[PDB]
Parts: sequence; structure tokens; C-alpha cells
Amino acid sequence: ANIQSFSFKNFNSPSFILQGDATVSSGKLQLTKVKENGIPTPSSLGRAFYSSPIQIYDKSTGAVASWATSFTVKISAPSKASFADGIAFALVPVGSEPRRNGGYLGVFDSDVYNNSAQTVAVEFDTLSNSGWDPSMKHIGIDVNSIKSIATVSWDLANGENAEILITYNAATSLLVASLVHPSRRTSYILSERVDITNELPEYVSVGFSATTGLSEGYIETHDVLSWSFASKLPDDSTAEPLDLASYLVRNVL
Amino acid sequence: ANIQSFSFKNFNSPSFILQGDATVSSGKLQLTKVKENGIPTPSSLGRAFYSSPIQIYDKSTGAVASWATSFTVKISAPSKASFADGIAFALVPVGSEPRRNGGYLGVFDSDVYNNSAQTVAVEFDTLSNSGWDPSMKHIGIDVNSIKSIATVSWDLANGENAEILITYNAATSLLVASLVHPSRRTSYILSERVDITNELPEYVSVGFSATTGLSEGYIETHDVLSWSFASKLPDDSTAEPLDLASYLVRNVL
Amino acid sequence: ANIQSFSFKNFNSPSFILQGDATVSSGKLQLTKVKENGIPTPSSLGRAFYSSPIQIYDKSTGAVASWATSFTVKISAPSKASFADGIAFALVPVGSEPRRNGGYLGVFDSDVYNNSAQTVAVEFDTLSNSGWDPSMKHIGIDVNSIKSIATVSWDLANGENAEILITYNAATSLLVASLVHPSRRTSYILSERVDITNELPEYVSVGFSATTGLSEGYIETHDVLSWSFASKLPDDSTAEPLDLASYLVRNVL
Amino acid sequence: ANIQSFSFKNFNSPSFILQGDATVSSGKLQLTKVKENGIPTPSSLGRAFYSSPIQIYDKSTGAVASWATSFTVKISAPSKASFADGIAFALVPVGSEPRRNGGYLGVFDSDVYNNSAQTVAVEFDTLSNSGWDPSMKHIGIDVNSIKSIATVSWDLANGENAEILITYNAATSLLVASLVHPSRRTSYILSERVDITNELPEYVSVGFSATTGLSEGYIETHDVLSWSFASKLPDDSTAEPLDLASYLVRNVL
Ligand SMILES: Nc1ncnc2[nH]cnc12
Ligand SMILES: Nc1ncnc2[nH]cnc12
Ligand SMILES: Nc1ncnc2[nH]cnc12
Ligand SMILES: Nc1ncnc2[nH]cnc12
Ligand SMILES: [Ca+2]
Ligand SMILES: [Ca+2]
Ligand SMILES: [Ca+2]
Ligand SMILES: [Ca+2]
Ligand SMILES: [Mn+2]
Ligand SMILES: [Mn+2]
Ligand SMILES: [Mn+2]
Ligand SMILES: [Mn+2]
Repeated sequence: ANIQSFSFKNFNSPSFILQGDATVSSGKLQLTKVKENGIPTPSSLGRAFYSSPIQIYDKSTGAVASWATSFTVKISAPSKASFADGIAFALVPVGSEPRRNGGYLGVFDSDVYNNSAQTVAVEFDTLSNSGWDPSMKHIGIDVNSIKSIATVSWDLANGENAEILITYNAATSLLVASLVHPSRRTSYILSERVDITNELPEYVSVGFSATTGLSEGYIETHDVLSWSFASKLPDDSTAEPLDLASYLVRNVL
Repeated sequence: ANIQSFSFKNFNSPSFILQGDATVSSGKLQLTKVKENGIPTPSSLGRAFYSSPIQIYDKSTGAVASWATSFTVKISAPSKASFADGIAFALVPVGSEPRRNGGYLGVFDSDVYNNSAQTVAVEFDTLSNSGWDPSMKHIGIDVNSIKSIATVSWDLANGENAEILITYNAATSLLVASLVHPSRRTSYILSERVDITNELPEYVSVGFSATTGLSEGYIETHDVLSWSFASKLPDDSTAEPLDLASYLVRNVL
Repeated sequence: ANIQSFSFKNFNSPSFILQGDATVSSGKLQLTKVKENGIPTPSSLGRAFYSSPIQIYDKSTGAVASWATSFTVKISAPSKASFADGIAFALVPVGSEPRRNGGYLGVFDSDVYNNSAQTVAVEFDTLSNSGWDPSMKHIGIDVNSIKSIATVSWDLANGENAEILITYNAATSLLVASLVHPSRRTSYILSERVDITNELPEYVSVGFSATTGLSEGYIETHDVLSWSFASKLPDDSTAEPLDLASYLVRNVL
Repeated sequence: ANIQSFSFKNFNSPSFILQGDATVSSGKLQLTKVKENGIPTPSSLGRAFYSSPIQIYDKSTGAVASWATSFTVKISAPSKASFADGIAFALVPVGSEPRRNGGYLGVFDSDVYNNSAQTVAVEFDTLSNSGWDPSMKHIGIDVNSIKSIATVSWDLANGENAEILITYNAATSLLVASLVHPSRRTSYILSERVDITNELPEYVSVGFSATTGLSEGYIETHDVLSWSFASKLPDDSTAEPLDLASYLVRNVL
């Protein structure tokens, strides 16, 4: 079995691929632009990926990998400004370049399924786009389109940490994402079946993508304070889910 | 730092403490009694704990441990029978003996807070007891009483696997529990703050406790198919949450 | 696969089984007796094992486990006293009681192979017993007898830490033990093939056993300052060696 | 703490940086050239590194990382040919290009200490170079020069697997390397203190480098069959050795 994993409580550019306005400052990963006085900047777009590609599956052996990632983000909006646009954890083709800005979160080009996009992402959408978005702020699973295949309402706690955990079990083909705001003791979870070997390539780069709104008052920050990831690829078709117990304690807690 | 962990995909009595009707057959952990023909038995009560005690905290250093557990259970009710009574993951005093049967799930004595009970458990209640239970089937966090301090409705999928994950972060004092029915793509999550050092002793035994109903037709099985656990105790007061990413992949997926 | 592991940098009686003069003081594991003034006591014998039994193999599936343990010991002899008798890491039958004292290190009864003894131990012998011992101080692998099947000279550094690592690879049936005295930059290693399923039972208790000499001037201390262990049991006959890289960093370094 | 780790039992180019004649075939990592008929090629040179750089230390916090790597190599020499030149595990500057071939193993330029070389490597030298090499085949620790600072004789078993483990403990500043030939039950170990923060940069690329002899009959193959690595970087100066127990079982065994 092939295993790849990492856990960062402190960020330093070397081990990451930064695109757009993504930068590393004070050890945290800042996905979008921020003026010196601390206020967010509109029309921003940043992405960051682990410098090592991860093999999601192997066409020769029919083995599919089971993986998990956990990270803490802090989304803050200036006093009188509205939230926009959101951040997303994504699996993209190794060479991939940023896509449309604004409501596309820098990972998709349209709200129409396009298998050739070869991108899967779990988004934390802070602005409802009338053309494909649910009524309020939400968490959603996007498979080759910005129109999520499943969503769940989310009560964003401005300025308070959000602890996220996303897992994929090759045995049940189930992708699950949960978010927790410790400060408020609120928690949200969402799950859906995703045939990964059909929506993505054998190798992908894992990371984040965030964008701020295209208007003067639709802004927010996107700071990743810590990030963990672990992947396991078997040798036969026989899938083996991961050990989350041992994972979180050895990585998140 | 002190660490203790284990992951069982196959059960064998030696490493576990069995009480009541709990038994190990065909490698799975069967908490309640079952007639030879496969049908569940009423008025049953079984418990099982890892043979090694786990230190939840240290009074001398002020360090509190962060831990996580994940397991898969299959709860089945004969064709025309009703569900009862439920199973619970619990932290109990090392020498502890089973308590009241029936709706008390074998871990509590009353629906009134009794700090001296020194027991905390996350229950998966399949029968609503008018005196302290919510309207329907639910997941709840019990702190020294059978009346949960917080609950969440749960749509039990008869005979289908339930993948559970419970975590405790010493930094936020937050206890979170989530349940997923892969077969139905449904998922539930629930969280609440719990001052562990006040509700439990320094050392505890971790395991399960399940009971069936006290009537002829209120029965169900309680098979644990796999179980993982991991605990980390720091050396100073400074708490450190676990790495769930690395945990699940190295343990659950 | 079944996994069991733990790592203690600080000791506390609850999770261990203590026999003889073994005690836990100031957080370290003291295997042999020591007078209040700090000097060792002759004719001492202490043993300590993890409170959870470990399954070395499964007769039904033909699976053999691969495991590894690492610990730091400090062996000190008063100014003008001679060294005796040694400490040993051992795998013994779950219910096992201490055996002969003195040169038998509390784990064996004779220097003649007795399969029914069902004990395997890696010893760090500090006193040469004319009847079965090599010329000087040594590390040896004992399989059901106090006469090691293989040994290696060892230059004990009085009062300086010794970092030990012992591993067993089910695939090569090879047992390897290495000792390092960081302070002196000296290192020793020793390896031998051992058909474990023939020399031990399915379940064993892992721990230490140490004894001091039976004479007024043959004494030394045996303090274990930290201890790690990890075991993995597959589901088919197909053995899988462990990941020492990930093991030491996640446990020893 | 920052952690990075991986374990490959099967190789696939994507996650690695290949230089020279290094190639991935049949899943194994072949460092040097080999004719289609299977015989090795002279004057060869290949290198391979994990695609993600690893931070060995942080100048700002004074924290030094503790790491460990384990891999299996198979060195074979055609019937009537002599061995040359060797393989080496090395830590090199992130952008680094191969160096001198032949007896320099592709990582060094001279047998004279040159701190600016910023390279540390543990070599498995199969050919004695009169100008800086010990009498026979050996394992050695090279710090910015091809003249090892310490060596140990090694009896190479032609065509038989060699299981290697190299560790670095930031607390003792000790680098230890051990080699085992399971087939022969032989084992070798070697250790030396190395002030890493003085010999290497903050970030390095970890991998292998191998070369064959510059003559018609001095050849041998260099196949890496599996490779594990794990690194842990603390947040304060306080170093913390790794858990090799948990590492090997979770990675090597
Ligand atoms: N990704 C996930 N988040 C929360 N609970 C889970 N249970 C299983 N996978 C999970
Ligand atoms: N116990 C838990 N279950 C699901 N998601 C979580 N996220 C953090 N802890 C969790
Ligand atoms: N137990 C052990 N000690 C030292 N080096 C090893 N290499 C493999 N197993 C080992
Ligand atoms: N790298 C290493 N190889 C073998 N035994 C060891 N003990 C500690 N570090 C070691
Ligand atoms: Ca949107
Ligand atoms: Ca009830
Ligand atoms: Ca002796
Ligand atoms: Ca040479
Ligand atoms: Mn959306
Ligand atoms: Mn209830
Ligand atoms: Mn001996
Ligand atoms: Mn050399």
C-alpha cells in the first residue's frame, strides 16, 4: 500500500504551490488579498496546493484510495460589509491553473456538468448566486460544476474558527464533510456518493481555492490556520477505509 | 506525551473485558443475547471494554487528553418487532459493574444528575422513554444521567451498517459525535461542550453497553463489526487536538 | 487488520501490571528495589507488563503479527560495586508469574530448552554466568532458555541512557535488536531468525523483567524512562512488515 | 508541530523527481541504467527525490526536526563482474543537480570538506577508492565530502535484499544507520553525532543517488523496492525524538 500524509500547524511556502494572491504570513495560509490595515480586498483569487501530487486511484490494479483532510479556517468580514465569495477544498489535475473568479471560487468555469473539467471540490459558499445556489450560506459538494450536487445550510460565525473534516471511503464511495464552530457548539455534516474514478484523473493536487466578491462591499478573509491530509492506496481492488480514530489524534487533536 | 491506541476489524475475547451477555462470535462483538435461530432476546444486557485503562487527564500536571473513537454497528430488529433499547459508547470508572437494564442501557441509574456516577456516554437510543427521552429515535450525549444534555433526531436504517465517530478536543472541551448510514447516504452530527475533568475520574475504561427491551416484542441486535480508539495526553496544561486526518486513514479507512 | 499500540514518556501504574519489586516513581518505571538513599538492593526481582494482552498470531487464519518496541533504560551501579544481573524485554504467557531470580532474570527456569516455557526475551545481561554466558556483558536473544541462541558483546556505559529498539518481521521471521548509547556514540545490533508461532502462545503480555545479584556487591538500577510498542496482525497468511519510518517519528523521536 | 511522511511499496513517477538514468519500471525504482537483457550499464548515474521539500529545521524558532527513513534495495552484479560504485540516501538543497559520477556517487565533488556543498548522505559504498575509502565494502556517513566521517565494514550479499533504516534524533544530534540482510541473518549498524543545522539548509529534498563504475566490468544494479520516510518539526527549541515503534509497524512491517 502507498501512503502519503502531512500535518501543518505552521505554514512555510516551500512545501506548497501558491497561485494568485495566496501568501504565507505569520505562519498562516492567507488565500485572498488583504490591505496592510487588515481589510480584505475585492476581486481577489488565491489557491494553494501541497507540492506533491497524490494518486487517487490506479487504473491498472483497480485500486481506489481512501483519504481524509482536516483544517481550520477563519472567515472574517469587515464591520459593515457583506460576505463573499467562499473557499473550497479541491482535488484538481496536477498542472491546473486557476479558473473563473467571483462565484466560481477559482475552480470551475460553469454551472453545467463538464466531465472534462476533472475537478471535485467541497465548498463553503458564503454568497448565494441566484443561478445555481441555494437560498442561504452553505456547504456543498461540487463535481465538475459550480452547481453543487448536494448542500446543507450553514450558519457562518463571523471571525470564529471553523474546524472542517472531509473524508472519502473507497469502500462505500461516500464523501462526507463536517464543519464545527467550537465557539458556538454548532456542527453541520453532509454526505453524498461520488464515483471518483470517473470524475478525476489518477493523480491530483490537493489544496484550497478562495475568492472574494467583485463588488466594493462583498469581501471577507480566508485564513487557513492548520491543515492535515492523509491518503492510502491499496494494491488490489479490495478497498480499505482509513482509521479516523488514529488519524485525528495523531494529526488533528 | 502518553499515547494509547488500537483498531480491531476482528474481535477476540483476550484483549476485552466482557460483562453480561456480551460475547465474541464469528469475530464480531455481539453486545446482547441472540437465540440460536438468530432472533434477539428481550431483557438482555451486555458490556465490553478494552482491557487497558485509559488516562483521561492528570490532576498533577493539569493536562487533559484529546481522544477519538470510531466503530461500525449493525442494529437489526426482527420483522414484526419494535426497536429497543439502544447501545452506547461509554467512559466508565475502571472497576465499574453494569447498572440498570432496559432504558438505562446498563450505564446509568437515574435521569437525575449524579456526579458520583462518574460516567459519560454517547447513546444511540432506539426507544423513547416518556420520562426523559425526546419524541423519536436519537443520538445523545449523557453526562452522569440517562437524560441526555443534547440530542439529535436519528433515522435508524434497520439492518444497515452505521459508521460512528466520536471525538473530544481538550482545547475546545468539545465532544462531537457523528453517524453515517452509507447505504442511505444519510448523516447526522451532534456536538456539545463537556468539562470532562469534572464528570469523570483520571482513569477510565472505554467500551460499549447495550440492552434490549423488557417486553416480548421490543428487541434488536447490537453487533459491533469494527472498533478504533486513540488517546493522547500532553505533559503540560497546553492541550493539543488530535490529527483526525492521519487517524481515520491510518485507522478507519 | 488488528492493531494495538502505545507510547509512554511518563509512567503511571494503572495501565501496567507490576510484579515483584517493580514500582512507578517520579513517573519512571523502576524494575528493581532501591533503598531510600538511592543505592540498589541485592536479590531483587521486578517485572512489568502492559495491561492488555497482545495477539502474536492466529492459528485459524495462519496470520503472524509484525511488531516493534523501543524504550530507554538507565543502568547504574554504585561506585565500588559490580554489575548484576540484567534486564530483559519479554513476551510471556498472559497469566505468567515471575520465575527464578538472579542470573535467570526472572523469566526462565533453566539453561536447557524447554518449549513448554513459552517465553521469548531479548536480554541485556550485565553479569556473565559461567554455565551458559559468553565472556563479557552482552545482548542476547533467548528462546525458551536462559542460554541465548545468539549474542553480541556490549560495552555498558554506567549511568548513561541506552536507547533500545527491537523488531520482528513476520515476512522474514527475523528478530532484530539494536542498542545505542548516544552519550558515547556507540551502537550495537544483533539479529536472528525465530519461528515465533512455535515458541509462544497466540496471546502474550509484553513487558520487562529485571533482577539484581544475589551478593552484597553485585547490584545496579533498572529504570525504564520511556516505552513504545506497536503490533499489527493481518487477516490472511500474507504478512506485512511494519513502517518503522512512520513508527519512530510518530512514537520514538 | 509540522509533519510530513510517506511510504511506497509501489513506485510511480508522479510523486518523484527523477534525474539521470533513474526510472520507474514494474513499480520499482531503478536508479541506474540497465540494458534490455537485464545487465547493468557502466558510467551510469541516477537520482530520485520526493517531490515535496522537507524542512530540516527553522532558524527563527530554533527547532530541529527528528526524522527517519527505511527502504529495501537489491544490489546485483553480473556473474563475472566486479561491484561499483554504490548507492546513497541523501539530503540535498532543493534545487540541486547531480554532481560527479563514479566514486562520487553523484552527490559530492571532492573528498575535502566543503561546507558550501550543503549535502549529507549515508552511503553504501561497494568499491574502495584508494584516495578516501576504507579497505573493504562499507556503510558510511558523509558530511559535505565523499570521505566519510565514520564507516563500518559491510558484507554485501549479492542479489539479496537489504533492509535499511536511518534515523536522526534532534535531541542527541545522533544519526544512526543500520542494514540487515534477512536472507543471511546478518546486520550492521553505525552511528555518529552530526550538527545538521550547520551542514544543511532549512529545506532539503530527500532521496537516493547511485552510480555504476567507469570501467567495462565494474557494474551492479540499484533497485529500490520500497521506501518510507517521516519527519517531525517541533514549535520550540525543545526537541522530541520520534516513535520508531509506531513508525515501523505503521510504515515498514
Ligand atoms: N468526513 C467526515 N466528517 C465527519 N464525520 C465523519 N464520519 C466519517 N467521515 C466523516
Ligand atoms: N467526532 C467528530 N465527528 C464528525 N466530525 C467531526 N469533526 C470533529 N470531530 C468530529
Ligand atoms: N529492530 C531493529 N533495530 C535496528 N535496526 C533495525 N532494522 C530493522 N529492524 C531493526
Ligand atoms: N536508525 C536506526 N537504525 C537502527 N537502530 C536504531 N535505533 C535508533 N535509531 C536506529
Ligand atoms: Ca456562491
Ligand atoms: Ca430510551
Ligand atoms: Ca547472566
Ligand atoms: Ca567508493
Ligand atoms: Mn454553491
Ligand atoms: Mn436518551
Ligand atoms: Mn545471557
Ligand atoms: Mn566511502
